Amino acid sequence: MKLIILEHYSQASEWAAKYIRNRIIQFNPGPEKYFTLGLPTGSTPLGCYKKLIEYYKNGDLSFKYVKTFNMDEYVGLPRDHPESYHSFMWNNFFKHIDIHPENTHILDGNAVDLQAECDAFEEKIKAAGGIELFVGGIGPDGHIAFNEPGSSLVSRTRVKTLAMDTILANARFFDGELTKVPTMALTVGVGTVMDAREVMILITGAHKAFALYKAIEEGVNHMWTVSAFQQHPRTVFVCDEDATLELKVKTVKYFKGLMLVHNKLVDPLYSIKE
Amino acid sequence: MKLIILEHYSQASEWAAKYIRNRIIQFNPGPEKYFTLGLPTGSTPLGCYKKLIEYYKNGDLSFKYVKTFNMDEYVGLPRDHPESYHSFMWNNFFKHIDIHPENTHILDGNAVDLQAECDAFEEKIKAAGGIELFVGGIGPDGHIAFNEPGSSLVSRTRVKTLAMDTILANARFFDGELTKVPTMALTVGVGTVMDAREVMILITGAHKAFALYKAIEEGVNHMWTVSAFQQHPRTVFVCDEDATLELKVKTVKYFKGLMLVHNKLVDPLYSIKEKETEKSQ
Amino acid sequence: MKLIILEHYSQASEWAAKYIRNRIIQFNPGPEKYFTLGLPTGSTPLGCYKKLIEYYKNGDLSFKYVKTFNMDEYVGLPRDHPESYHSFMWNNFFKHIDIHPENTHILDGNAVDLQAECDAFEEKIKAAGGIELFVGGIGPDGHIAFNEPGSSLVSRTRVKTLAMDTILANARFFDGELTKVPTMALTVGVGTVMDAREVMILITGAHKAFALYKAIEEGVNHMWTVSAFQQHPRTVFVCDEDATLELKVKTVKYFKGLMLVHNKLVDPLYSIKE
Amino acid sequence: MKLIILEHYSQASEWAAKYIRNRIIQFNPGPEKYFTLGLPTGSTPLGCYKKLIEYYKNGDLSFKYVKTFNMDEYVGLPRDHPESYHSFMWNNFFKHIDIHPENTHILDGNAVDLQAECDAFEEKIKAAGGIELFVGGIGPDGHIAFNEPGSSLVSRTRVKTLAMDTILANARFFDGELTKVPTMALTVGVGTVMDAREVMILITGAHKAFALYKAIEEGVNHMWTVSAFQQHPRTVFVCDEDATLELKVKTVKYFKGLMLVHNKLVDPLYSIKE
Amino acid sequence: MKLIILEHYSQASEWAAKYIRNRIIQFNPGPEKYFTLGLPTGSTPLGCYKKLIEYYKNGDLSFKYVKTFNMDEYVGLPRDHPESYHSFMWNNFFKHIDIHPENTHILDGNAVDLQAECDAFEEKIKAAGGIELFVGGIGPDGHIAFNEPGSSLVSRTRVKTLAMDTILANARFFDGELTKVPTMALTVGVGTVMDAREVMILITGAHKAFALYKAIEEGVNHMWTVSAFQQHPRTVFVCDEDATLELKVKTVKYFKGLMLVHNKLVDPLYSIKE
Amino acid sequence: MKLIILEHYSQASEWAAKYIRNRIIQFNPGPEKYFTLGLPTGSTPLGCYKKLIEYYKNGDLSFKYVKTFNMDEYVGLPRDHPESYHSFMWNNFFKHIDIHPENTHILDGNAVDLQAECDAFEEKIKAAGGIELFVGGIGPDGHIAFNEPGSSLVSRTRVKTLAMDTILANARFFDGELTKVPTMALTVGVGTVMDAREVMILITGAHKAFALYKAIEEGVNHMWTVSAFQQHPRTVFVCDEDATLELKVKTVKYFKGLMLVHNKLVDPLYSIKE
Ligand SMILES: OC[C@H]1O[C@H](O[C@H]2O[C@H](CO)[C@@H](O)[C@H](O)[C@H]2O)[C@H](O)[C@@H](O)[C@@H]1O
Ligand SMILES: OC[C@H]1O[C@H](O[C@H]2O[C@H](CO)[C@@H](O)[C@H](O)[C@H]2O)[C@H](O)[C@@H](O)[C@@H]1O
Ligand SMILES: OC[C@H]1O[C@H](O[C@H]2O[C@H](CO)[C@@H](O)[C@H](O)[C@H]2O)[C@H](O)[C@@H](O)[C@@H]1O
Ligand SMILES: OC[C@H]1O[C@H](O[C@H]2O[C@H](CO)[C@@H](O)[C@H](O)[C@H]2O)[C@H](O)[C@@H](O)[C@@H]1O
Ligand SMILES: OC[C@H]1O[C@H](O[C@H]2O[C@H](CO)[C@@H](O)[C@H](O)[C@H]2O)[C@H](O)[C@@H](O)[C@@H]1O
Ligand SMILES: OC[C@H]1O[C@H](O[C@H]2O[C@H](CO)[C@@H](O)[C@H](O)[C@H]2O)[C@H](O)[C@@H](O)[C@@H]1O
Ligand SMILES: CC(=O)N[C@@H]1[C@@H](O)[C@H](O)[C@@H](COP(=O)(O)O)O[C@@H]1O
Ligand SMILES: CC(=O)N[C@@H]1[C@@H](O)[C@H](O)[C@@H](COP(=O)(O)O)O[C@@H]1O
Ligand SMILES: CC(=O)N[C@@H]1[C@@H](O)[C@H](O)[C@@H](COP(=O)(O)O)O[C@@H]1O
Ligand SMILES: CC(=O)N[C@@H]1[C@@H](O)[C@H](O)[C@@H](COP(=O)(O)O)O[C@@H]1O
Ligand SMILES: CC(=O)N[C@@H]1[C@@H](O)[C@H](O)[C@@H](COP(=O)(O)O)O[C@@H]1O
Ligand SMILES: CC(=O)N[C@@H]1[C@@H](O)[C@H](O)[C@@H](COP(=O)(O)O)O[C@@H]1O
Ligand SMILES: N[C@@H](CO)[C@@H](O)[C@H](O)[C@H](O)COP(=O)(O)O
Ligand SMILES: N[C@@H](CO)[C@@H](O)[C@H](O)[C@H](O)COP(=O)(O)O
Ligand SMILES: N[C@@H](CO)[C@@H](O)[C@H](O)[C@H](O)COP(=O)(O)O
Ligand SMILES: N[C@@H](CO)[C@@H](O)[C@H](O)[C@H](O)COP(=O)(O)O
Ligand SMILES: N[C@@H](CO)[C@@H](O)[C@H](O)[C@H](O)COP(=O)(O)O
Ligand SMILES: N[C@@H](CO)[C@@H](O)[C@H](O)[C@H](O)COP(=O)(O)O
Repeated sequence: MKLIILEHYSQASEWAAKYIRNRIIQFNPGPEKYFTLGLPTGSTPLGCYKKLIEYYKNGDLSFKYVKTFNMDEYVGLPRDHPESYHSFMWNNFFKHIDIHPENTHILDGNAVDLQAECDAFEEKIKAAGGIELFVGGIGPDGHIAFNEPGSSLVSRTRVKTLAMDTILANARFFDGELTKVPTMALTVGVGTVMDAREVMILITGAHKAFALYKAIEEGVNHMWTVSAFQQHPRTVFVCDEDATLELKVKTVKYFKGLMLVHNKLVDPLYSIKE
Repeated sequence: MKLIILEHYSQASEWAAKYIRNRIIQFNPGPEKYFTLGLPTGSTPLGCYKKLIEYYKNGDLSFKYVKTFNMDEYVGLPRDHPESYHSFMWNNFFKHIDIHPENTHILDGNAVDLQAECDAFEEKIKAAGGIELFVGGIGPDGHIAFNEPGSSLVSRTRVKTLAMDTILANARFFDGELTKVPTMALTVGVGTVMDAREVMILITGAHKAFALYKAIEEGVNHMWTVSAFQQHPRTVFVCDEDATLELKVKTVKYFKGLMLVHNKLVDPLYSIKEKETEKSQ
Repeated sequence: MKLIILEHYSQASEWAAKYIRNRIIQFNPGPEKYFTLGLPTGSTPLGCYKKLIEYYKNGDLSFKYVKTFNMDEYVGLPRDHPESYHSFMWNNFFKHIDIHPENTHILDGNAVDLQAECDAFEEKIKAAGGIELFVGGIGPDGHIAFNEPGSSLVSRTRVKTLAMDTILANARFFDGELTKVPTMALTVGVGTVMDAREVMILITGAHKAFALYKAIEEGVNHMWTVSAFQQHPRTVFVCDEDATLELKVKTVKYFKGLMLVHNKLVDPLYSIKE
Repeated sequence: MKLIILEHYSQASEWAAKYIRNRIIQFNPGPEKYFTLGLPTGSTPLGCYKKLIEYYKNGDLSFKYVKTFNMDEYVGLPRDHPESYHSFMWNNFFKHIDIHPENTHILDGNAVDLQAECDAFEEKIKAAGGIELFVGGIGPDGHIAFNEPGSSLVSRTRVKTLAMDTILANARFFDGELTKVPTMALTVGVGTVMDAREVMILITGAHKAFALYKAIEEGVNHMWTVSAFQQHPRTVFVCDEDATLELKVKTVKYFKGLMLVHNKLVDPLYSIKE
Repeated sequence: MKLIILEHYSQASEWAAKYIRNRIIQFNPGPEKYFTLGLPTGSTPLGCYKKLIEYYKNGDLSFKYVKTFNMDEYVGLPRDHPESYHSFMWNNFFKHIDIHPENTHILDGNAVDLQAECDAFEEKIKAAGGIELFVGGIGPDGHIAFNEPGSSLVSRTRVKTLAMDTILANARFFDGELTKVPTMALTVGVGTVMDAREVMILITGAHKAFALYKAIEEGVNHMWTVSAFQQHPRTVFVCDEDATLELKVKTVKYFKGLMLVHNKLVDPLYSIKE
Repeated sequence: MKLIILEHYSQASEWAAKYIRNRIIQFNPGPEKYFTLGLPTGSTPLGCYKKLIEYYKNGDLSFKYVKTFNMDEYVGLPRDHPESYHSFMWNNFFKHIDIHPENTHILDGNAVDLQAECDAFEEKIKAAGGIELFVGGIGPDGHIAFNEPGSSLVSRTRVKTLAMDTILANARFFDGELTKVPTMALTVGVGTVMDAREVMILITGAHKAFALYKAIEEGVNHMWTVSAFQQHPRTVFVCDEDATLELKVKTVKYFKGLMLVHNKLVDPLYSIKE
C-alpha cells in the first residue's frame, strides 16, 4: 500500500483532489476512452469535491470525458430527499462540474427489483470497461461502502442492512433519530471495488483511527472490510495526522519517509491549460 | 456471510434441513441437471440428516437426482467398521433415502495409491459439474473437513495427518483410546470446498464456540481453516445459541436482527408434492 | 504448509540443498524443458549454496539445464560492487557450478527506468514458463524478498524502499554505517513469488523466531508478507530449532511428528550418476 | 465484579440512583456518622442525579449527612465558569438537594500550588474517614477520572494533562472547539478511587463499548485505567445494552443470569419516610 | 513461578505427591505447630491423593499434625451426598489416612447463613495461622476454586454462581444433565488463596492447555483468575506434557531446562522412619 | 508513568545523567542522610555513567554521601573477571568518582550460601533506609534485572537462571560464545525494585522497541517483568526515538507533548558549586 499522511483535513482533502486531477489529466480521456471514477459520499470526501470544483472553475480540469459510479444509495428513500446520495452527489459535485449527466451512475434504491438493479449496476461498470480509480472511505467499523462487518470479502453489488455503527453515524442526517435512518442500502461489493485498477481510500479524523489500524495493521478480516485491500495491487490510503493515532510509530515513520517520493504524484500538478 | 442463530440444536438442525430441502426442490434436478451436494459426518449433522429422512418419508423431498460428495474418510480403517465414514453415511442417511448408489461418492481410505484416489475424487467433482451446495461443520481446531491447522487455504483433496485436537475429540469413537484413532484421513481441500457455489457450515454446542469465534471474528488464518470462507461469495453459518458464546454481542445482535429476512429461506417450505387444486384468485 | 524442523543451521541448510537436488534431478531438465529456480541471497542461504556446490563438484548434480531468477537487487549499487547481489550470487554460487551465465537472471539495480526493468524481469519469468521452485527467506520483520511491511500481497516486481529493520540488519555489510546502506531495491512481488509452482522458505536462528510465528501462527497480513503463503498450494518452510522458539508447542509437536513422512522428500537422495 | 445490565440509558441511570438511595438510607448517616460519596460529572451521571433529586423532592431521600468528593476539576477554569465541574455539580445537583455546602468537596483548579491542593484533598478524604461509595464513569480511552492512558495504577490525587480522546470528547462543552478545552486537570488517582470501600462505575452508550471491553475482558493495564478495579474487592459496573456491544456473549449471559439476584440491591427500594 | 513439566498424568501426580510429602516432613509438624494444607477436589488431584495414601500406608508420611482446608463446596447439596466435596474428600483421602476429623475443614454449603459460614471459614484459617501450602487446579475457564471469570482478584471466601464452562464440565457428575448441577457454591476467594505462603497448581490434560496459556502466558486478568498468581511470591505449577500444548516453545524449553534443579525438591525423598 | 523521549542514544544518556545529578544535589545528602541509588550494568547505562563522571570531574556533582546497590551479578564467575558486574561497575564508574567503596554494594556471586547472600543484600538495603532512586534497563525479553520471563512480580532478591534472550544478548561480552555466559545470577527481585521510591528505566535502540511495547502498552504480565511498574507510583522511562518504534502513535504524541514539562526535571541543571 501507499499510505499518504498530511497534517490536517484540508491538506488530506487537497492531496486527494490533486491526485485525482493528475490522474484524469494524464489519462487524457476522450470520446473513445473515458476515465471511470468510483465515488463516495459523506463529509470526508466533501473537501476533495470542493477542491475538484475549484480546479474545474479555474479551467485546469475537465470532467467531460469522465464516467462515475457511486458506491451506494439508501433503499426506500425518495431520490429527491435531501439526504439521498443522489442528492448529495448532484448538489455537492455534479451540478458544479462539466460532467455529462448521463455519465453519472448511482444505484436506484427505489427500483422495483432491487437485486436486478444491483446486477444491472455491475453490468454498467463492465460496459464502461471497469473502474480506473475507485475513491472510497472507511467507516468507524472499517467498512468500505456498506459492506458492514461480516460481509464476504469477494461480494458483488447487492442489498445490505446497515449495522449499528452506520445507523448511529448517520442518525444526525435524519433528525438525530436512529429509527429515521434507512434500514437498508444498495451497495457495491468488496469484490466490486477490488476490481478497480486503483483504489484510493480517504481517511480523516481520530474517530477513524481505530478502524484504520484494524484495516492496515491487523490482517485480512471480513469484520473490517477495508482490510481486503491488503490483497489489492494498487491501493492508496490518504489520511491526516489524527487518523494515524492507533498505528505503530514504525509504520508512520516509514511512510512519512516516503512522502518525498509520493508527493511527486501531485507535484508537479498538471493542467489542461495552454 | 449469513449467520443464522437458533435457540437449540434441534432447531439449528431443522433449519439446515429445511434449507437443503428448499434448495433441492427449487433447483428442480433432473436427468440432465443433477443437484450436487457436499456432505459432512459427525454428531452435528445427524439431526439434519434425520429431518431430511423425515421429509423423504413424508414424500416432500426426493434425492433421485442428487449426487453427493463427502468431505473425508479415515485412512486404513475397514470400510465396514462402525466408525468409518462410509458406515456413517450408509447407516445414517443413504440407506434411508432414494438416492442412487452410483451417485454417492466417498473417498476410499483403503486405496493402495491414496493420492491417486484423491485426484480421482476431484475429477469426479469436476465431471459432475462442481458442487452446488457444500455442507460442513467446524472442528474444535477450526478445521473444515480434515484441513488441520497449518493447511493451505487453497488446498485440494489429499492425505492429511490428524492433529491433536481432532484425535482427542474423536478418541471417544474408538474405545475412548487415542492411539486407536486413525493417524490419517483423505480429505477434500479448503480450495475444494471454496469452489462450491454455496457453503453451509453447521455449528452447535459451547465446545465449538471458541473455534467459531476464531473463524468469523478473527481474520483469514490457515490455523483455523473455516476462516477461509470469509473470502467465499456465498457462505451460510447455521448455529445454536451455545455456539455463539465467544462472539461479540454486537455481531450476534446484528444477525439476530436479520433472522426475519433469513427465515424467508426456509419459510415457506416447498415440497415436490402436487399443488393444492383449491386455491383461488 | 509443510514445516520441516532440523536441529542446527547446518542440518536445515543441508535439508534444503538435498530437496533442491532431488527436485532438479527428478524433474530431469533438458534443452526443451528447463528447471526454473527462484533464489535468495544472504547468510541464511549460504549454507545451502555451499552444499549444492559440493553436490556439483562430486558429480551428483548439474545446473546445465537450470535457469535462475533472483528475488532482488539493490538500486544504485555498481553491479560489481562486492555487496551487490549480482556479486553475491556470482562469487558464492554461479562461478562454482555448471549453470550457463545467460540463464541466470538478476534485476539490474542500475537501470534508469526502474519499473521498466522490473516489468522486463516479469516478462523473462513468463518467457521461461514461470518458476518451478522459488527459494526464499524471511526477514526479522516478516518480509519475503524486499516486500517490506505494508506491501500488497498480490504485488508484482517493482521498486521498494527498505524499512529501518532491513537497513539495520544490512548495515554490517556497509562498514557498519546505516547511512551507507542502499535506500531502495528492485524486488519481485509477493504475487510474483506466489505464482511459483512451489515455494521453499529457509529460516534459521532465534532472531527470526518472532517473524516465523507471525507468518504461520497469525493470519494473512500485509505487515508480515511471508504470511501470504498461507494461501499458496505448495509451500515448504525449513527451519532449525532456534527458529521455532515463538511457536506454540502444539504446532512444533505436530510437524515434528511428520518429519518421518517429510524426510522421504530428501531420502533417497538421487544422483545424476544413474 | 458485579456487572449490572439495563436496557436503556434511563433504566441504567435509575438503577444507579436506586442503589445510591438504598446505600445511604441503610447506612443511616447522622451528625457523628456521615456517608462519604465520591462523585463524577459528565453527561453519563446526569440521569442519575436527576433521579436522586426526584427522590429528595419526594421526601424519600436526604443528603443532609452526606459528604461528597468529586473526582476531578479543570485547572485554570474560573470556578464560576459555566463549564467548571464546580458549576456542573452546583447547577445539576447540589442546589437541588439538602446537602450542606461545607460538606461538598471539589478540587480547586485555580489554586496556585496545584500539588498542595491535591495533597489537601487527600487529607480531607482521610479526615472524613475515607470514601464509602465512589461513583465514577469510564472514558472512551478507559480512564477513571482523569487518569489518562499511561497513568500509574496506584497513583494518588495529582495534576494530569488531558489526552487527545478526552479533549475531543469534551470539546462539545466548549463551543465544539478543541482548543478551548482546558489542557490540565486535578484528579484523584487510581489508588485514591481504589481505596473506596465500594466503587460503582456507570457506563452508557455504544461509544463506551470498546473501553468497557478493554476494562473488564482484557487484563490489568495502565493504558485503560478502569481495568485497575479487577483488583478491587467491591466494584459494581452499571451499564445499558449499548455499552455491552463489544463484550463476549458468554459474559453478558452470565451477568444477565445474575440480574435476579442483583436486583435485590434496589428492590425493595427504601425510604426515609416514617 | 516454578513450572514443573512431567511427561504423563501419573508422573505429574507423583511429583506433586512427593513435593507435599517432603514439605510436610521437613516442616516437621507437632501439636503446637500444625501443617496447614489447602486442597482441591476433582479428577486432577486424584492421582496425587492416591500417592499420598500409598506414602502413608508404607509408614513414610503422617497427617496426624496436618490441618486441611478445602477451597470450595456446592450450595444446597446434602453434606453426605455422593457428589458433595465433603464426600469426595472423605472417600478419596481422609478415610485412608491418619488425619483427625476435627482438623479437616470444608465449607458447609447448607449453613443457614451462607455468608456467615464463609466468614467463619476465613476465621478458622486465620486461627490456624494461615495456609502453609495451598494445592489447587485450574478450570477450562482459568478459574481457581470457584472464582469464575469476572471475579475480584482480591476476593475473600464467599458465595459464587457457577459459570457456563464450570457447569458443562461438572454436568456429567450429575447425570450429564446441566440443570442438575448446583447453581451456586461456597468458595475461598482469589485473595484467600493468594494469602497462602506457597501455592501449587496441578494441571493435566490437553483440555486445560488453553486455560494454562491464558493464566501464565497472558497477563493478570480477572477473566482467568489463576493469572492472579503472577503476583504471588511462591507459586509452583505442576503439569504434564499435554497441558503445555498452547505455551510458547521458548517457555517450555526454559522450564524443562530447570527440571534438574527443581527435581531437588522431590529428590531426595524424605521419610518419617528412623 | 513518565515517558521521556530523546532523539538518539547520547541525548537519552545525558537526560538520565542530568536527572540523577539534579536528584542527588537537591536531595542534599550528608553524614546522617545518604542518597541511596540502585544501579544497572550493560552498554545501555554506559553513556549515563560517562556523563556522571564528567559532572564529577567538573566539580558539579559529588557521590561522597551516596550509597549504591547494583541489581545483579553473575554466579560462579570470578569477581576479578573483566565481565563480572563488579568489574564493570568499578572500571566504568566507581574508580572514577568520589564515592566511598564501603558504600558501594554488589551481590557476591561466589558466596558459599547464595540465598543467604541474597537475604543479606535485602537487609543492607533496609538498613540503608531503602532505595531513593533505582536506575534500571529492560531486556529484549522485557526483564528488569535478571527477573526473566515467568518471574514472580513480587519477588525478592534470589538466584535466577538466565533465559535464552539474555544469554544471546550477553554473549557479545564473552567472545560471542553463548555457553560462556554464566548460567545463573543473583538478582534483586521485581518487588525489591518496586520498593524504590522512584524507578528510572533507560531504554535505547530498536532492539528494545518490542519489549518496551510489551512493558507499557500491554498489561501487567510476569512474562515481561518491566510491566510490573505500571503499578508503581513513580516510574520514569527514558528512551530514544528507536526504542519507541513499536508504540502507538497516540502514546508517543502524548508524551512528546509533555517533554517541555518533563525537561523541567533537568532544566535548570543544578551544581554543588556555591
Ligand atoms: O498517471 C500517469 C500516467 O498516465 C498515462 O497512464 C494512464 O492513462 C492511459 C490512457 O491514456 C492508460 O493506458 C494507463 O493505464 C493509465 O495509467 C500515461 O499514458 C503515462 O505515461 C503516465 O505514467
Ligand atoms: O433457490 C432458489 C432459486 O432456485 C432456482 O435457482 C437454482 O436452480 C437453477 C437450476 O434449476 C440454477 O440455474 C440456479 O443457479 C440455482 O440457484 C430458481 O430457478 C430461482 O428462481 C430461485 O431463486
Ligand atoms: O519431484 C518428484 C517428481 O518429479 C517428476 O515431477 C516433476 O518434473 C516433471 C518434469 O519432468 C513435471 O511434469 C512435474 O510437474 C514435476 O513435479 C516425476 O516426473 C514424478 O514422478 C515425481 O513425483
Ligand atoms: O447496605 C446495606 C447494609 O447497610 C448497613 O451496612 C452499612 O452501614 C453501616 C453504618 O451504619 C456500616 O457499618 C456498613 O459497613 C455499611 O455497609 C446495615 O447496617 C446492614 O445491615 C445492611 O446489610
Ligand atoms: O522445605 C524444607 C525446609 O523445611 C523447614 O522449613 C519449613 O518448616 C519450618 C517449621 O518447622 C518453618 O519455619 C518454614 O517456614 C518452612 O518452610 C526447615 O526448617 C528448612 O530447613 C528446610 O529448608
Ligand atoms: O527533587 C527535588 C526535590 O528535592 C528535595 O526532595 C528530596 O530530598 C529530601 C531530603 O533529603 C527528601 O525528603 C525528599 O523525599 C526528596 O525528594 C527538596 O527538598 C524539594 O523541594 C524538591 O522538590
Ligand atoms: C436484506 C439483506 O440485508 N440481505 C443481505 C444479502 O444481500 C447478502 O448477500 C447476505 C450476506 O451478506 P454478504 O453478501 O456480505 O456476505 O446478507 C443478507 O441476507
Ligand atoms: C501424510 C501427510 O500428512 N501428508 C501431507 C500432505 O498431503 C500435504 O499436502 C502437506 C501439506 O499440508 P497442506 O497441503 O495442507 O498445505 O502435508 C503432509 O506432508
Ligand atoms: C520508491 C518506492 O518505494 N516506490 C514504491 C512503489 O514501487 C510501490 O508500488 C508502492 C506501494 O507499495 P506496494 O506496491 O507494495 O503496495 O510504494 C512505493 O511508492
Ligand atoms: C503537568 C503533568 O501532566 N504532570 C504529570 C504528573 O502530575 C504525573 O505524576 C506524571 C506521571 O503520570 P502518573 O502519575 O499517572 O504516573 O505525569 C506528568 O509529568
Ligand atoms: C449469589 C452470588 O453469586 N453472589 C455473588 C457475590 O458473592 C460476589 O461477591 C459478587 C461479585 O463477584 P466477586 O466477589 O468475585 O467480585 O457476585 C455475586 O453478586
Ligand atoms: C537456580 C534457580 O534458577 N532457582 C530459581 C529460584 O531462585 C526462584 O525462586 C524460582 C522461581 O522463580 P521466581 O522466584 O521468579 O518466581 O525459580 C528457580 O527454581
Ligand atoms: N457508505 C458510505 C457513506 O455512507 C461509507 O462508505 C463512508 O465512506 C463511511 O461511512 C464514512 O462516512 P463519512 O464520509 O461520513 O466519514
Ligand atoms: N471432518 C469433518 C467431518 O465432516 C469436520 O467438519 C467435522 O464436522 C468436525 O471434526 C466436527 O465434528 P463434529 O461434527 O462431530 O463436531
Ligand atoms: N536482502 C535481505 C534483506 O536483508 C533479504 O533478501 C532476505 O529475504 C532476508 O532478510 C534474509 O537475510 P539473511 O539471509 O541475512 O537471514
Ligand atoms: N473525568 C471524568 C469527567 O470529566 C471522566 O472520568 C468521565 O467519566 C469520562 O470522560 C466520560 O464523560 P461522560 O460522563 O461525559 O461520558
Ligand atoms: N472447584 C475446584 C475443585 O474443588 C476447581 O478448582 C477445580 O480445580 C477445576 O474445576 C478443575 O477440575 P478438574 O480437576 O476436575 O479438571
Ligand atoms: N541485568 C540488568 C542490569 O544489570 C538487566 O536489567 C539489563 O537492564 C538488561 O539486560 C539490558 O542490558 P543492556 O543494557 O545491555 O541492553
